[PDB]
Amino acid sequence: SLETETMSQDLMQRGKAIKLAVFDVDGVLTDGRLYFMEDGSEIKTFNTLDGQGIKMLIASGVTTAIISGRKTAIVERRAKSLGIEHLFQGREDKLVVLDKLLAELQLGYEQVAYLGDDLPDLPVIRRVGLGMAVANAASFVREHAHGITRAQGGEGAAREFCELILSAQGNLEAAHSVYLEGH
Amino acid sequence: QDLMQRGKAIKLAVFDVDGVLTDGRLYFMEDGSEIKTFNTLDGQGIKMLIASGVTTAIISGRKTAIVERRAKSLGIEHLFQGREDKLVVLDKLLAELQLGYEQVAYLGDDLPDLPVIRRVGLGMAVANAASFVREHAHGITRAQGGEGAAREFCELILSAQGNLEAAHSVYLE
Amino acid sequence: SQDLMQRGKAIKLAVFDVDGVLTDGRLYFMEDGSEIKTFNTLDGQGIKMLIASGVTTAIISGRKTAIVERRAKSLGIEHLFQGREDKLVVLDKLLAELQLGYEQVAYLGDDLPDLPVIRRVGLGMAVANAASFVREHAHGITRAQGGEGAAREFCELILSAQGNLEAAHSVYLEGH
Amino acid sequence: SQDLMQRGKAIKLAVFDVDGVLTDGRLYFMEDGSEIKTFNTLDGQGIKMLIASGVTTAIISGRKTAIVERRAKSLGIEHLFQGREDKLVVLDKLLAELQLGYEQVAYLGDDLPDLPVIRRVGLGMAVANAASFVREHAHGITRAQGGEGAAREFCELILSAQGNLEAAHSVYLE
Ligand SMILES: [Cl-]
Ligand SMILES: [Cl-]
Ligand SMILES: [Cl-]
Ligand SMILES: [Cl-]
Repeated sequence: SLETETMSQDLMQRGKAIKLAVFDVDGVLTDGRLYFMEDGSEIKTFNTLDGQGIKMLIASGVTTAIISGRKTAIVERRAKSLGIEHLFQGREDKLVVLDKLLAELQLGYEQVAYLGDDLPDLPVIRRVGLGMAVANAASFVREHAHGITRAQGGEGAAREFCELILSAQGNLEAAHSVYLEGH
Repeated sequence: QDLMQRGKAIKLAVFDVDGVLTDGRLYFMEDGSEIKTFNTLDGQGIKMLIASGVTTAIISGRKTAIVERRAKSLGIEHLFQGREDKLVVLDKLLAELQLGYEQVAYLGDDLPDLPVIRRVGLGMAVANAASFVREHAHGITRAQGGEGAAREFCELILSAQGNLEAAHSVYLE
Repeated sequence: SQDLMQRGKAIKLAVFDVDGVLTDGRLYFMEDGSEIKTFNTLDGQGIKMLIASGVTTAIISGRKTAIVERRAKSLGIEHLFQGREDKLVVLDKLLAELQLGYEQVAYLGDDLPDLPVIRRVGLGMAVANAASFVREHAHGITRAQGGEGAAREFCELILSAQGNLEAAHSVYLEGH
Repeated sequence: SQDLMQRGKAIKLAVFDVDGVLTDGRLYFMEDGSEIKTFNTLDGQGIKMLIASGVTTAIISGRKTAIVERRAKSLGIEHLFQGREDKLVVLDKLLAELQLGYEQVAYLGDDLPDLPVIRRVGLGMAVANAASFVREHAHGITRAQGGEGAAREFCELILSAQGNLEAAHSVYLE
């Protein structure tokens, strides 16, 4: 993309050490809309481009996680399908959850990328190696992030984030060559 | 700045539902049951406004259990549905809270919101409100309804009252 | 513009297609085959105001669903025809019954099946994202897209043409 | 473009991906796992007119749902292949059966699994919001986004290339 080709020196550098990529759900994997039916059940919407991006990222050896303040079986099903290894729902204390996971995984903050959209993501965004916000994240989150995606949440922002990491790590060309003969 | 001045005095913030907390779309299934959409940025904003001590209400000409549940999840204190005459509802609530019109902010989107918008301290329209409503409002949000308009309104009041910094500090330690 | 205002004066019947005009043109299907449809609140208010001014309303759609019957009833739309591809035939029958001529009809459409009606009526308009061929042959095009207040815009155009919008707005300047 | 008009002349089979082409790329899931999908009215009309002009149609999707089976039947799409991410393998088998060649195929895609087909066929096109790498390597890109009339635009490009759009429009001006 033009985003991976014009990726800043800073984001390219920050992408090098990444071993773990973490996503919030609402506003990142979705457009931030919450659909409710009369019985109180929810409908959730995700984006076709993001699944492909996450799959390519995982294939490159980067493990993935979701930390969400909300909880629904829709997300559990979505994550399992994609191959996301670590899912934490119903947690607004995102930093507490992250710390426990990094201790288990033996990783430092610099080895973590995170893509968020609102205030509860901020304590994590400020501390990780690659802390990014989607294009329509709360402006206060955008101002304190290392980078912002061109795409909006739920419209390929996760895909863009995945490709930034792949590109930073020298792995995007190989991922593309699976699909383009003589690339 | 007129809007910031209007915001200082606010003690009650009032929202319409369809077109303000939602994008104005009404979803119906074949048996007539409804689906409605809200926005996560809005929820965070309303929670922060409420935590600052500004109380909140909804007044809507429609009625659905969907809205009752959403209001409770957000901690919206006062909910009135199925009400055509919004000024009548507001007047009664104001007597209960011992407030006047100047201490009320309202975020609306169509004609039945206008009798209220014109009379309160901070009467605002969403970006895609009916043009006649926008014409008569004190201000118009950049955001469309259901797309963070309510978040923007909440932050306007928080900021007018010197409370946005403290809301934000919770996340910056 | 001044031509649309002129064409609006004579209107006694306003007719809508459903999908792409009162909706954004998305068709929602569930696994079990049933549908979901989305309408817009600004449009509802518009249609109610147009009806109150004395202009009757109708829907002619090629699709058929009980969702549309319910919506039409909620809004006070008097004449409803679904599952009808031959829109000009439907309209001609209705016009003979209401004793109205083409010049007294306004129609808001979005695709080719609407074109024969759009070309014959007094105020034949297309929504902003109607098929371009339809937009090219309509008397006018709404600024709003289908399902996003295009019907409201169309209703306000007719109310305005007849000098009735001012009064409809006036109610909402007063208190109770 | 005159290049696209040229490529469109020989088309006898037009093939679509589903998600992101016939839809805006949103995947709706209810708590019980059942899905909802949205199609576009303008697209349905376009596909019906294409089929009427003599061009057969097909869908090849890496996902799989009865929703797509019903939508395909409603539009008269003859050849439907779901749950297939090896798209050239599917297409090769279909062409052998129909006795058609790559030069007679148009394909409208949105993401990487579509790219091998897009590169092989006579008219490989991407939707406006296709993955940028796919857009860069297609013959052409629709002005319209997926699920917002891109399929209609693609249908009309073929109809026009084959001198058939006027005649389709006529039914509506008599
Ligand atoms: Cl996916
Ligand atoms: Cl929320
Ligand atoms: Cl309505
Ligand atoms: Cl259709």
